[PDB]
Amino acid sequence: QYDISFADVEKAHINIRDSIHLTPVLTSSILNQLTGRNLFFKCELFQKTGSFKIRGALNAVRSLVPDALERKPKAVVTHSSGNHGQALTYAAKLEGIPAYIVVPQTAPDCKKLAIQAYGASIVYCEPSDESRENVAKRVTEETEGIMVHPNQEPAVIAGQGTIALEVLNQVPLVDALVVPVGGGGMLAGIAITVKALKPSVKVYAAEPSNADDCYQSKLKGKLMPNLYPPETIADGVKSSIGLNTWPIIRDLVDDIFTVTEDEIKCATQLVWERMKLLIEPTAGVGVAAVLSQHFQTVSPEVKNICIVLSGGNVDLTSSITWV
Amino acid sequence: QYDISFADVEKAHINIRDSIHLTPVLTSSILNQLTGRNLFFKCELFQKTGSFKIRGALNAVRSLVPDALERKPKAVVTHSSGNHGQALTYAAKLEGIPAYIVVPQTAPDCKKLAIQAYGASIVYCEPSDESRENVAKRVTEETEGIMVHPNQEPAVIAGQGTIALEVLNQVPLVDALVVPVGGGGMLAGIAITVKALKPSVKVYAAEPSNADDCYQSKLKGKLMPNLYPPETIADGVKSSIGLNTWPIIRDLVDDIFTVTEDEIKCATQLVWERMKLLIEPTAGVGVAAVLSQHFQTVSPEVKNICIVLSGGNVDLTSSITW
Ligand SMILES: *Cc1c(COP(=O)(O)O)cnc(C)c1O
Ligand SMILES: *Cc1c(COP(=O)(O)O)cnc(C)c1O
Ligand SMILES: CS(=O)(=O)Cc1nc2ccccc2[nH]1
Ligand SMILES: CS(=O)(=O)Cc1nc2ccccc2[nH]1
Ligand SMILES: [Ca+2]
Ligand SMILES: [Ca+2]
Ligand SMILES: [Ca+2]
Ligand SMILES: [Cl-]
Ligand SMILES: [Mg+2]
Ligand code: NA
Repeated sequence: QYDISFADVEKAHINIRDSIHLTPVLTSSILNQLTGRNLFFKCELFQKTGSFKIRGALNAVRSLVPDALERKPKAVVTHSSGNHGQALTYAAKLEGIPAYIVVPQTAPDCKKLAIQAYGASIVYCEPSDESRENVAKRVTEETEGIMVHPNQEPAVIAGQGTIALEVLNQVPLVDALVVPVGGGGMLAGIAITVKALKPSVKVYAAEPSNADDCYQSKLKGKLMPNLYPPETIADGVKSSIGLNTWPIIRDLVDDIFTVTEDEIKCATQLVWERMKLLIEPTAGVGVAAVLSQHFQTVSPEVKNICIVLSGGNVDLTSSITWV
Repeated sequence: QYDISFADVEKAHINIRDSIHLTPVLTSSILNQLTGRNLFFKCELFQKTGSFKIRGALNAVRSLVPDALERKPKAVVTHSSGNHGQALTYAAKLEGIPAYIVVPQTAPDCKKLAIQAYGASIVYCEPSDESRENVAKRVTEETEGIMVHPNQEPAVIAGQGTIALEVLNQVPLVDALVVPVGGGGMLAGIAITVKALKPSVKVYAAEPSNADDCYQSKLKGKLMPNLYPPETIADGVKSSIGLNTWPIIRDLVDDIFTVTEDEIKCATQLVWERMKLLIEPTAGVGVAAVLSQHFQTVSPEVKNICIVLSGGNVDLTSSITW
């Protein structure tokens, strides 16, 4: 049916469990006091590499093949330099294979240094897609490597779904999961998992209003990517949903809540100040959603809500500016 | 025998457990790797009010009596707008009584707004220690209220001990606790509890080398308070140890580790960036201790080490300085 099944998610859990953390679910009286709800916070900001993306990246390194004629990847390649590049590099290090990140000439110095700092090799391209594509294909082919897309690769979607296996096991009375959405790898893997195991539990997406392709796609009933690169402080969710995650999100996600930049900022600061968790602002999206006016339409029967705090990779010096 | 015993800590536990958080114990591969030990972080930064001080404060509010006919305090009165006053204010809220904070008339608007934010009621005094004391005495008497010393009050020391009761359950094979020390209510409470329940477990104190009265006192065998008010980023451990906590510390604490300002700052930043926990610098004291050269020489048999991350009340904006 879909590009992954619950079986694939369990295969992914089996494949990655020896190398990830079973991150805690934390609670807060203060957030429970404010929102009306009984909240549970799945702390992927404490995951290895600082975000959940190690789940899909390690599943892809451990299950994908480079070629018909070679079962073992000899390198990994991606155009994504943030949380996905960091996680894919850590996964490749664990398996003893090199990682290459394809980076435009125009990337900021800090971005080049930091990819270097996380242990990958940089391969330069022109800021064009013809170039970026030529370059990554050439690298993938010459290194006998796997190209691992941050959100549309089935093995990555399946890995990110393992978050929901842990949540359901850790919070047996959970009523809904709230998941920030960018490309929808995490949303789709979670939705497959929850709807296969306990479809009475709601799956809600949380998205910046400034980057609201998932909401507009669910509204229209077809995939409507952002027409222009979005501007948002939620840097980790600027990708649009894509062809492999959209059908899952269309059919298996219950609702989508959009939040403004101010709402993301206020929720992020609230978590820092009152929960003492260094989430990145992208992980404040789901918190904003549950605090938002529209979330008041969620039935009072939906009491036990687990919000995924998806990452903690924040640049500290320069992130006090908006607070 | 001391101003408390373990019996007092068990009473405190029963008195407070329904209203405080049983805070989690978290771990970190990178910090294991930097220290060569199995570290366990007792996350009192997640406690109600953002520090462990609600344990001692609530125990005091539910134990101490006013100088009045009725047994129950009808208010709480404090000098503190920090972790102590915040804790006492919340304890007062739980008991449905006002909390008053005595404030010199010349406080900045910023401080006053901040105080009112956590719900204390300001009573003004003149800016001298004379007037502060006299106004606090008057208010406490007129309101049939109580005051609570931040580290020498026996009910406070007993409530702080409950930290260790939890740690010993959450980390059964723990070999040592590392505890930041200022006035030493936390350290003494913990030391009573550990030495009663599992005395082979080490109790180690950590303090800034800029405020090293605990280290000097243990070296000399006598209480040697700081000669002048210390300068340290570790704001919450500027107090010296006092007459009630000193004999417990003298007898039941195994060793004291001092750490420089730079070690405190680097430890605090390491916990922010690698553990994503927003500790205050005072809570980075204990981390800095376990990272320090002196600690590296501690016997390898002392493997499982529980560090108390004692608070998370840090001004986010001010962090720019360091
Ligand atoms: C990637 C990322 C997301 C979004 O995941 P998608 O699968 O792209 O929807 C959310 N939060 C953080 C911290 C991320 O790094
Ligand atoms: C009060 C405090 C301490 C020290 O406690 P004492 O009992 O005064 O030694 C340590 N850390 C934090 C965060 C504090 O608030
Ligand atoms: C992922 S972590 O935070 O680095 C380690 C951890 N995982 C936990 C799960 C439950 C309780 C405490 C836990 N400490
Ligand atoms: C405010 S708190 O103390 O972090 C709530 C809490 N306490 C826990 C203990 C164990 C696991 C998760 C936990 N969440
Ligand atoms: Ca290939
Ligand atoms: Ca979007
Ligand atoms: Ca000291
Ligand atoms: Cl006081
Ligand atoms: Mg497809
Ligand atoms: Na918490």
